[PDB]
Amino acid sequence: KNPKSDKFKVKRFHHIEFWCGDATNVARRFSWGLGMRFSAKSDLSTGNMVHASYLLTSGDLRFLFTAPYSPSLSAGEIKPTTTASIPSFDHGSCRSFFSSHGLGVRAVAIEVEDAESAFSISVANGAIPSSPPIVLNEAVTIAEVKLYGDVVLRYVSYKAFLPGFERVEDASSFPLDYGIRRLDHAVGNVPELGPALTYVAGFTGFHQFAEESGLNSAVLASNDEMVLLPINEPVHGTKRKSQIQTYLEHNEGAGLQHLALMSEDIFRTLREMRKRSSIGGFDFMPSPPPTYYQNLKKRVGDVLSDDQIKECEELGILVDRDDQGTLLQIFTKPLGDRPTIFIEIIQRVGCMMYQSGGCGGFGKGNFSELFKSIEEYEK
Amino acid sequence: KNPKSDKFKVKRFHHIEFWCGDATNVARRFSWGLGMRFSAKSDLSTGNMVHASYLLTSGDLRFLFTAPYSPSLSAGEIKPTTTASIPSFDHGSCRSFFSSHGLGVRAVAIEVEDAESAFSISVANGAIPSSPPIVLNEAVTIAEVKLYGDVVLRYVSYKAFLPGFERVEDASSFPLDYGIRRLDHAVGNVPELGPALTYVAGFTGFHQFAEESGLNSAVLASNDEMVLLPINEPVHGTKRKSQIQTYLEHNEGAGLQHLALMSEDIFRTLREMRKRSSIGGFDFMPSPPPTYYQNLKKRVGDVLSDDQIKECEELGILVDRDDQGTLLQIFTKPLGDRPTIFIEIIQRVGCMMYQSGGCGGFGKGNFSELFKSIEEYEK
Ligand SMILES: Cc1cc2c(=O)n(-c3ccc(F)cc3)c(=O)n(C)c2cc1C(=O)C1=C(O)CCCC1=O
Ligand SMILES: Cc1cc2c(=O)n(-c3ccc(F)cc3)c(=O)n(C)c2cc1C(=O)C1=C(O)CCCC1=O
Ligand SMILES: [Co+2]
Ligand SMILES: [Co+2]
Repeated sequence: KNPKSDKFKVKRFHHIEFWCGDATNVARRFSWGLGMRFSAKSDLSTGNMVHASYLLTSGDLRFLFTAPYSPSLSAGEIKPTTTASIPSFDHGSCRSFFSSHGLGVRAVAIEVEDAESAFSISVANGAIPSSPPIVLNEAVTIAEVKLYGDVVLRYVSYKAFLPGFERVEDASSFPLDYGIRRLDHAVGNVPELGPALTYVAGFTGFHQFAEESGLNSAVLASNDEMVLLPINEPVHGTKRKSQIQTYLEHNEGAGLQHLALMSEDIFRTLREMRKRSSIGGFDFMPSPPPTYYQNLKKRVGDVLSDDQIKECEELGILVDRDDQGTLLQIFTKPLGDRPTIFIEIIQRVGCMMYQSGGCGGFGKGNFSELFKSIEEYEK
Repeated sequence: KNPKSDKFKVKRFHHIEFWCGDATNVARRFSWGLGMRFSAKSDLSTGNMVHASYLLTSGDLRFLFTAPYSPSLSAGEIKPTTTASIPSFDHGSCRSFFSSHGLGVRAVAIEVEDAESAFSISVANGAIPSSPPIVLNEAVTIAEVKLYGDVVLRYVSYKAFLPGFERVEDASSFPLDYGIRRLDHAVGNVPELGPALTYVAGFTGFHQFAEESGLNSAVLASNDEMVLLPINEPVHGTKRKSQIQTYLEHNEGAGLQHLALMSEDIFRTLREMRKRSSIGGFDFMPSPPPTYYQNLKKRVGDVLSDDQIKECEELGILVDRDDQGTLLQIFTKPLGDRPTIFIEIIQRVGCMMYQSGGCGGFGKGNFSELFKSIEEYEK
């Protein structure tokens, strides 16, 4: 059931912003590890005396990495005279965020028809304002409201990346590409799911998307179900400690848990990322036992050939299936020092009309399947 | 003239410690960019609830990257009960360092015969204590005194990496190597060179090493001149703004300016690093005009073949010459967001007896040679 109750016009995911202590080193690591090109910058070289911001792109996926400079460089400025290209930036907020959470997502940005209205309607419907709407060079409007923890939902709208960002030199811009194409979903961890759901669905009008693991969760979705925002809470007293609870302890509270990036060819993406795991890229979760792949034929054998199923086994890919489509997925190890944020790589097969959002779900059944497999392997 | 006045027995450079906000991402970037292997770790997986520390090695070069966890993880601990593997670590000092300076070197560590005596003699001769000597598992003693700004000189001594560090899994440890072999010199920037020299030479007994640019500098050296510690100060009012002054402004004061890493084959090192500049590695300074290489034959043509001189031209290598030997050198762009710390790659040819320290100097003459070349090119 989809009541299409969005209180304002939402388009797609626009970008994800990481708050860092050094944006250069994180962005270069992410670029090599994920195969994303350097596409725009705003920093001292572009006249920004406030923050350094570097944008990586792959397909429609946009990752932004921002860190503060010394406040001394901009001590003479006032908000009207700021050289910051993202006017919601604040030195103190950014330093406080990174010392509290470490490396993590500050902003989940969605493109909307009108960011001023989206902000107004949101706040009128209970959203906690974070940064009021501001118009950038009469071209782009940006506004922010609180989402969960210290994460904000950022609204972006264009009359016709951002003003004040320059295209970097293509000599500096090597055309890496491992097949990642867009952001599929962005997941939050909270201590209590009920209040978090009521709050976010309350101000967006997003609807609940049709669905012994250590969590309960629910998925909020926009009208066409292309903006997908799941939220998790821990379940306590399960002998095996909830991953959600471990997140909350190491992150100092609620925050973004994982980003799921859609690949146009998950096999090529994972070959390319795994080649780089030990030379600056990303590590992946432990592979499941071969039993899991020995039971895969009896479940998705009509969707994937036996060549592709053993190709899943080499790479550690998981497969799950809803009633409309099939989901191929895998998880990275945490992206930084803390066991908090990680990345999921996915590919969806089915639900063609274009592909409808959420085709195959989010891997729900792989919990019971992996537990059972573990037991079958030991035997 | 070498009076050999060291007030305690110094051996070699032992390691350089970077204080980061996220040690994982900086260490992975540095590993790929410089060709350094992951060799030891101390973090949650080794029981360290205080800081995450990752060691990279290439030849005898040891780069350590450390970041704090949430203080909440170790709130029950006291210094006697700490799980930190580096007992001088302090959450507040580290957060204050990185928010003040950004990514940079916290510790220049030298191996000494006896770290407790080195600390005592140093302090008795004017050094400002930073962390008193502490014995680690009856095996290693470590002590720290202030060097300049928020950089410390760390003394390390072994009765027979550090206790509490584990060797990482060789699956995780890819044997990268681009030819870097050891730390040659570590350079500080201060506002006033005189007081900085008097202070450091005062407590070490290091002696001044035999020597319109925007700086004055001087080099302190241990008895055998293998530990080399140059220091720079700005010269003001030169039309072209002093790089030392730009450093001091963006770094919020004194600190480490550059690390010079010796390569056993600078041509292979720079080929390998330049291949990776645009895919997560390090960028290099702008190349000099071909005029500079057109004047190189008339200066070092007896040391390098005309094939090797044009090989310098491809790679942007600089060449300078003292009276004892020749110096091949090149500089990276700054390592992080701020125009502060950078790296120099070097190779020294001459002064064999082993190679004596400082053979060829530090590139003194390349200042006038590059200015003149610039003028000859324009013509
Ligand atoms: C957060 C998460 C954890 C696991 C997980 O922990 N395991 C898992 C691994 C290893 C074992 F041994 C057992 C279970 C999984 O298989 N999957 C498929 C998982 C999927 C997700 C996930 O992507 C997600 C949610 O579940 C609810 C909100 C929507 C969403 O995006
Ligand atoms: C800090 C530094 C700057 C430059 C420099 O700025 N230039 C330079 C580039 C480009 C132009 F256009 C003009 C000069 C150089 O050539 N060299 C060779 C340089 C060498 C050093 C250096 O390594 C050093 C010192 O000079 C004194 C203390 C010992 C030490 O290690
Ligand atoms: Co997911
Ligand atoms: Co140097």
